[PDB]
Order: sequence, then C-alpha cells, then structure tokens
Amino acid sequence: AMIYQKQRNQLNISISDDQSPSHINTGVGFLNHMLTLFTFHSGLSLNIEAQGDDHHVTEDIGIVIGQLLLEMIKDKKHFVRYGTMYIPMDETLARVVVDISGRPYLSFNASLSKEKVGTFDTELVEEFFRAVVINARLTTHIDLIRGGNTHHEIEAIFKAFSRALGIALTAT
Amino acid sequence: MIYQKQRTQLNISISDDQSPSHINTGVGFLNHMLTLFTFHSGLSLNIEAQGDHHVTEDIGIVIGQLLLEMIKDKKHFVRYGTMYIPMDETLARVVVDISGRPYLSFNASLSKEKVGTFDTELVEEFFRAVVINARLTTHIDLIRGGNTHHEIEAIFKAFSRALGIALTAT
Amino acid sequence: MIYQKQRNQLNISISDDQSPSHINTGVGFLNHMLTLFTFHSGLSLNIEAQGDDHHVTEDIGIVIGQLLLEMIKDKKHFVRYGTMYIPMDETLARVVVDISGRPYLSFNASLSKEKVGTFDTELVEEFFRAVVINARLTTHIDLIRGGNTHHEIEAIFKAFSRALGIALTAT
Amino acid sequence: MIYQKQRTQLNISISDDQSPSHINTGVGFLNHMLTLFTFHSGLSLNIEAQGDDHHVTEDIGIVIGQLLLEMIKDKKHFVRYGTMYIPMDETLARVVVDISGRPYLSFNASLSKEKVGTFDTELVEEFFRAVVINARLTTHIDLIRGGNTHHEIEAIFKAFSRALGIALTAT
Amino acid sequence: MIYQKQRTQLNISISDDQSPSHINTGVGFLNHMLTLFTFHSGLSLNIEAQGDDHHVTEDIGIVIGQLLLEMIKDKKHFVRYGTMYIPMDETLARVVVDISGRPYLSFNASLSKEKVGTFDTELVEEFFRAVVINARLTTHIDLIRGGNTHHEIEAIFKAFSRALGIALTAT
Amino acid sequence: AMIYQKQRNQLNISISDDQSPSHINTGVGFLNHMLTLFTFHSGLSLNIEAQGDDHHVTEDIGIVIGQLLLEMIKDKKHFVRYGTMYIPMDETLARVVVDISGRPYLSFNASLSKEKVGTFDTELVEEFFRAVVINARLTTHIDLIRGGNTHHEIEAIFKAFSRALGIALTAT
Ligand SMILES: [Mg+2]
Ligand SMILES: [Mg+2]
Ligand SMILES: [Mg+2]
Ligand SMILES: [Mg+2]
Ligand SMILES: [Mg+2]
Ligand SMILES: [Mg+2]
Ligand SMILES: [Mg+2]
Ligand SMILES: [Mg+2]
Ligand SMILES: [Mg+2]
Ligand SMILES: [Mg+2]
Ligand SMILES: [Mg+2]
Ligand SMILES: [Mg+2]
Ligand SMILES: [Mg+2]
Ligand SMILES: [Mg+2]
Ligand SMILES: [Mg+2]
Repeated sequence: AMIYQKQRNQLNISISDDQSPSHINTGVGFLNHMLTLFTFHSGLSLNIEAQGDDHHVTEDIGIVIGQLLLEMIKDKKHFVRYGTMYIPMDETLARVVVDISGRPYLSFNASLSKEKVGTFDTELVEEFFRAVVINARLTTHIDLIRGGNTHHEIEAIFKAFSRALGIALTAT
Repeated sequence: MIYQKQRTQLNISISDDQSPSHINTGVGFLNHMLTLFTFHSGLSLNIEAQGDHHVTEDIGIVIGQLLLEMIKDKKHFVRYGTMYIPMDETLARVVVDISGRPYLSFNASLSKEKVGTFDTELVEEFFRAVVINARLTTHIDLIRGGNTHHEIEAIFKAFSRALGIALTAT
Repeated sequence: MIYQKQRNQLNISISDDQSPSHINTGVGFLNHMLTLFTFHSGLSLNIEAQGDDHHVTEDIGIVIGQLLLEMIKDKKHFVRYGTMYIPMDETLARVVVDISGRPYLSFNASLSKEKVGTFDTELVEEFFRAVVINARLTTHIDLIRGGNTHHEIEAIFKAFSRALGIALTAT
Repeated sequence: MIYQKQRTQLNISISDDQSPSHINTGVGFLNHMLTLFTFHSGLSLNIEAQGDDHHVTEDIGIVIGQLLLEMIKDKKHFVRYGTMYIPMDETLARVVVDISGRPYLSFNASLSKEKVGTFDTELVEEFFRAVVINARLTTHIDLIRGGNTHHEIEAIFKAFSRALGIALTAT
Repeated sequence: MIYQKQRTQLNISISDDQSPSHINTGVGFLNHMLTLFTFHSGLSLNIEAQGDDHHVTEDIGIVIGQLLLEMIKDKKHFVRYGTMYIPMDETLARVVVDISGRPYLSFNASLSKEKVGTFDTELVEEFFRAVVINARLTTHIDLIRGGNTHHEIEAIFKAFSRALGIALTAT
Repeated sequence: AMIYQKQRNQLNISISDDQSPSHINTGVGFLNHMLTLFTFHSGLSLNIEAQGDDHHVTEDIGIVIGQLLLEMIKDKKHFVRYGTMYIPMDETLARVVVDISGRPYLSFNASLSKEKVGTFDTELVEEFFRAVVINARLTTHIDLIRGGNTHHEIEAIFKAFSRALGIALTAT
C-alpha cells in the first residue's frame, strides 16, 4: 500500500488506498460523520488530526485531501477514470459524476433545505467539495435530483461522491 | 404486557399500563415531546440513550417496532382514530388507521428551522420512522400554524391521542 | 327489524342485526363496495338483482335510501350526527352525515380515473345521491386528498358507512 | 434457496437461481410484466392465483416484497445499490434501488393513458409500493420521458428488475 | 472479425480488436470525433474518403451503422444495455444505448454555437441519426448541461462510444 | 406478380402488388378493418394469419409489413417515389406524405381525440406506423390537419398513408 501524508499549519492528515482503520478527529462533529462515510464508500483510509472556525477547518481539510488525492492519482497510471453514482436517502436522490481528468472543475447543483444541520453551517458542504475537487484536479458534477431533509441531502451527496470516486480510482 | 428491545446504546420499553415513564433520549426537546406522547396515548415509555438525527430516527424506529409487537398481540381494537388539537394559533389534525399498510402523508410546513437547538426537519423523520415501522397509515395535517413550538406540540398531541383511540380494545 | 321491498327484478332487505349479507347486484365493483357498507355500517344487506350499470346502481341506491328511511322512522332516540375520516394510502376522505329529514348531498370529490375495471366512476356520485336523498339525510362527502381511484372510492364508502352507523346508534 | 408462501387463493415462490418461471396471476398484462421481472432480475418466480385487478395486483406485490425480504435477510454481503436506465423507443426510465432496510418509494411517472388494454394503469404505482415497502427497499422510479403507455410501464419494470438484480449480487 | 465496405469514394472497416485506426474523412473535426469513438468504444475504425461536409458525415454514419449491424448479428450473447455520463468542464452528457433491433434515436441537445471551426454543428445529430438507425439501436442522447460547443459534442461522442462499447461486451 | 412472405414466431404474412383477395386475421377487430382499408387504398394484397397484447400484435404486424415492403421496394427499380394524399372524413382532414427514400424516418403529428376506439388503444396507431415506416425505410410525414371523431381520425390517416404509398410505388 501507498500512504500519502501531509501536515499543514494545525492539521495532520494521511490517506491510503488500503483497508486500515480510519481515525477522524476534525473537531467538527458533523464533518467527522461525513468523512467516516467517505472512507467507507471510497475504500480509502483517512487519518485526520486537527488542532485549533468550522469554515477554515472544513476548507483546510478539503484542500489537503484534494492535494493528497492528486499525489495518489499521479502514482497510479491505469485506472477506470470515470465514475457515476446515484444514491437515494429516503426522499432525497443525488447523482455524482467524477472524471479523474486533470482538469480541475466542479459543477455543484444542490439547494440544501436548511441553513444548519445541528450546529454545522450547511454552506460548508459546497466549500468542502470545491476544495477537494479542485486540488485533486477532478472534473466533478454534483446534482441533487430531489431533496427534502438536509441531513439526507448532504449524506446522499457524500455517499455518491465517495462511491463515484472509488469507482474512478479502480485500477485497470 | 411490556414490549422492549435494545438498538451508542438505546434501551426502550413500551406498555399499555399506567406505570411511570422515564424518558432520557439525550435530546431535550425530544424528551418533552415523548413525555406528551406518553400522556396522550396512555402508553408508558421508558427510554435510555447513551452515546440529533440518528438518535431521533433510532428512537422512532424502535418505538414503531415495539408498537407493532403490541398491535400483533391485540385481537379486537377500534383501529381508526382522528384527533384535532388547537394550540393557540395552530390547529392540527392527525388521522391514524392501524391497517398494516405502512404509509405516512405528512403535510405540515413548520414555521422555523429550529426550536431551541432542535432541527424541526427531525419531526417528519421521527413520524415516518414510527408510522412505517408500526405499519400504520397516518395523515398528519397542519391546518394552520404560526408558532413552531405550537405546531410541533399540536402534531404530537394529535398523533398520540389518535393512536390511543385506535388502540382501544373492543 | 327487517325492512324490505322490490323494485321491478330487484329485491332488497336491510336490518340492524348481525345477520349475514348476500349481495348480488350483477355489478362486481358495486358488490365489493356494498360489502364494505354492510361491514362498516353494522347493517346487514341482502340484494337480488335479475335481468345499464347506471340504472342498476341508481335503483339499488334509491331502494336502500327508502329502506333506511323506514328504519329511521321506527327509531326514537339516535345519535343523529356522524363524522368519519378514512385514510386509504395516499387518499383521505371525510364524510359527515346528519339524519336531519332534510334531503341534501354535497359531493366534493374529483375521482382520478373514468373507470375502475369496467365500472364507470361517475356512478359513485349517482349512488350516493340516490341513497342520501331518498333516506332524507344531509351528507357532505369530501375527498381531502386522492391519487388512486379505487382508494378514493373505498375511502368514501367506508367513511360514509361508518358515519351513518354512528348516526344511527340508539340513544 | 427457495422462498415461498400462500394467502382468494394466492401461491407464490421466488428463487435466485435459473429454475423456470410459471406466472398465472389472472391478469394478462401483469403476467407479461412479471415475466419481464423474472428475466431482468434473474429471480425465478412462480405464481398461481385462483378466485379486483387492484386486489390481485397489490396482494402479489405484498407477497413478492415479503419474500424478497426473506431472501435479503439470508444474504450476507451484497452490492446493495443498483441503478438502471432503460429506453423503450420514445420512453426513457431510470430506477434507483437501495437495499437499505428503510422502506421508501418515490414514484415519479405520469403515465400517458388510463388503460393498457383492460389493465388500469394506476395499478403500476400500487404494485411498486407493495413490493418496495414490504421488501424494505428505498427506491426512486423516474420516467425521464414517455409517450406510449405500454412502453412507459415496460421500461419501468425492466429498470426496476435490473436495478434490483444488480443490488442483490453477492459480494 | 473485420467488417468492411465501400460506398467520391468511401472505404470503411471496423473491428473489435486492438488494431490501430486510420481515419481520413476529409473533415478535420470529424477525424477528431471518430478517433475518440475508436478509443472509447474499443472498436478499430479505418476510413478512406476521397473526392458537402453534410454528405460525407451522413455517408460515414450510415456505413458505420450498417457495419455495426453486421458485427451485432455475429455476436450471440452481449450486455445489450449501456449508459454513460461524461463531464467536460461545464458540460455533462448522458447517453443510453440499447442494442434492441428497434431503430430509434432520441436526440436532446441544444448545442451552443452554429459552428465549431468550419464544422456545422447541426451535423452532429445527422451523424448519430445515421449510425443509430442503421445499426438498429435505440439510443437517447441528453445534454444535461452545456456551455462550450466543443465540450458539448466531445462529451456526447465520448458517452455514446462508451455506452456502445459496454453494450457490445460479450457475456 | 411478386409475392413476399414472412413467418415470424405467431404471424404468417404475405403481401403482393397484384389484385388478389386479401384475408386479414390479426385477432384485433379494429386492426382488421384498418388493414382492409390499407389493402384497398394501396392496391396491395395482404394475407395475415396471427395466432396467440394488442400492442405486441399490432407492432409485430407493422414490423413484418415494413420488412416485406422493403423487399418489394428493393425489387422495383423505377417508381414514382413521392406520394402525397389528403383525405377528409367528415370533420377530420389528414395529410400523409411518403418518400420511398431509403432513409427510415417518421414524423407523426396527430393528437387523437379519445384513448380508445371500442376496445382498441388509440396509442397503437403511432406504434403501427412507426413499425411500418422504419422497417420499410420510408420517410413519412403524417399530419392531422383537423379532427374531432377518433374513428374518423385514424381512418383518414390509414386511407391517406395507403394512397400516398400506392402513388409512390407506381412503376415508372
Ligand atoms: Mg475550475
Ligand atoms: Mg434519516
Ligand atoms: Mg447520517
Ligand atoms: Mg410545549
Ligand atoms: Mg340517473
Ligand atoms: Mg390498495
Ligand atoms: Mg377495495
Ligand atoms: Mg400500447
Ligand atoms: Mg412497442
Ligand atoms: Mg411489452
Ligand atoms: Mg441528411
Ligand atoms: Mg477537450
Ligand atoms: Mg477536444
Ligand atoms: Mg428514424
Ligand atoms: Mg371505418
């Protein structure tokens, strides 16, 4: 296995395409749950240690994950490249399309139903995906086909992106 | 008869006696609402959670499953219940049919995104979890609203009373 | 007490006991709806028709209406007012009946399809007017929400049947 | 492994193997759609009904759903998620299936005609809710474009069946 | 197997192996698009055109279609259904193909500009119509979002090619 | 005379450009009447024996007729090629334009007034014409200029198509 690792200053993050346990400590509860979902659905192991508001943390974590993904992508030579996933979450349906293209581009098309989920600013979801996709040099389209519950909306998007990414990273 | 199960840690029992209810979900607003449910349904609830959306949904799923155990044991019951509840400006109607056809029609646009720290979008999630897992057909209608706490309380009181009516032995 | 008559071939009896019902209208869908009526109203119905769906549905409703009226006239103290809401998956119906002696139907239900099987759905309002007017009831039928026509009609039959049985209850 | 039950008289079995399918629902159109289901899901279905279309259609859906749940409960690792697009000339349908344990159907398809032959087109949604809710699946059915009602329903049945088949694939 | 024919002079062959492709249509933009087709479908194309863009584009599409039909007729068991989403910066396209034997194209893409370079953009639909009808496929082409015309028609070519390659996969 | 014949399995169909009696047994009453009209107005003799819902039957009959027409067209070398017919049916007026072009294409522009005529699903009319036109490799435009009665609408369309086809098949 390859492990890609980065310290940015206060974050310490590693990612790996093996099946080791993930340890996610962002200091943001909702972000913890979402990145735990990312690890399971992408097949990638994340270890995050953050020290220190939610905006800087979420964005800086997204930037580092994107940068480490690019390192991972650079070292792979032959992969599926294209991944599409539909995920339903009760009333919600999301579609995410990723192309490991080297052309950094995000089309984010999801009007989330509430301004917060618990204490988490829902506007941070697009900021996270922008940071990851652009720094990983992916072309990604995120579409909320229908929604209703904001937790479901965000979760479907995280599940679909992770799975689509996983599919695209599959060795050829 | 006591129906119970476990499902973080969640321990819940429900019973149609008048034993005291102990409700500790870890969510203040949900405690108050489920306290209302016990009173208006006549069902005793005991809930122990140690560990908001996952908690709320988990509790609703377990309540619904336990309700189905209870219903399966009952032979002869009223089956149909309707209740209107006013809360100042608010008026809600809930209609329940213990039909064995799991179906929720939830028609209530709540006035605010939160009450205290509680996400109001959780109300629909709780009711869907209960109704579907209890195999009820339930229509919840907010005829008029205004104050979000009143809207939610009216819906809880109406559902609970309508359920209590439908569960009544014949 | 049994109330009965013929309308000529049509022969129908109604009773407020728990005796069995035999319903042979020659219209399958109507058979199923009248079976719902007997169960939810608490009344026993026996119908023998012999010998188009319009005439048969309407004739049955008129005779049922007239027989209900006989039964009402014999009763002294009854509840008089009945309301029932019935949900049927997507559908919610409300029916309000008043045994007032003032024959009046307010029928507010746009049914989703022109037929269920071979049965013309326009016959549902025709059945209810025949019953309500001839029994001298005041009734309001409201489809609060709908979607499936079989569900819409069944909800209405159930709600009306139960609201009538409530209203007919001895006092 | 074979999954089996009876409920009118209804007798149904399902199996994730290649045994032959005998489908006799009493409803010609539903016979055809269930034949598509077997071929496209890879699940063998045997159905014998003896004993309106509404009750038959819904009762079959409920049992198929209950038997799918038996099958799912035995399976350990499976793909879980399935999506299928099926074109039928002018029609395009998409069906997304999640074997989630959370019973939920989003049915988004405005069918072009009230009937295909003698079959009430509103029965299609009733069938899918019966299966999906009782199998504890989350499914979204979407008619992306349509035109001809037989094509619309056929595309939906093919897409759902294929998506279920994908989701059930052992890991 | 190599499928070839000639139809100004046009000579084309197509093969389901990894032989290099030589594409000389006399239309620069079409050369690039067909090179994308070769790579994404896995099919080797060889084209010699000797001798307006309309006639060449349409004739090439017809011959490719007819040769694909020859290939399909030779194959026994194949996947049959393929769907591909392809993003191209701002653009997202979806193509659904079904090797059905029912020739049908649903082309749903309003392209942003009348020309890319000297190439008439209205020729893209004409190309796909020629291919899809003559290969006897049912395909739906959908531009979900666009912006840049080069990106729009590259996304469409990529998605069709992949969807076809998937559908052509032996089972 | 040439006779073109096909068995597809349960249909047995022959078509001929002579003037022999037609025997049409599709198992669909309304389709029987329409194909009887086709035979008279096109000048082509049809013999159909079908064994066995209406959708599959109508479509399969349309497909075979289209395929046999193509065989017939292939063997003719010199014909008028272009045919246009207007047919009035009381309130209804239809126009059908056919080009024996070899480019399979149907433009069907007729909103029929009712969902059924007797027991026949009126949506089958377009399915029939699509099957015939595409498999015969005709370019055909069908236009209901005005309508009112669905039986008249379908009949005018069948009459006009048959006549236009007949005209186009005329030897040159
Ligand atoms: Mg960019
Ligand atoms: Mg949830
Ligand atoms: Mg979650
Ligand atoms: Mg309160
Ligand atoms: Mg009348
Ligand atoms: Mg039903
Ligand atoms: Mg019924
Ligand atoms: Mg049809
Ligand atoms: Mg067809
Ligand atoms: Mg079919
Ligand atoms: Mg052209
Ligand atoms: Mg480019
Ligand atoms: Mg390019
Ligand atoms: Mg065409
Ligand atoms: Mg005529």
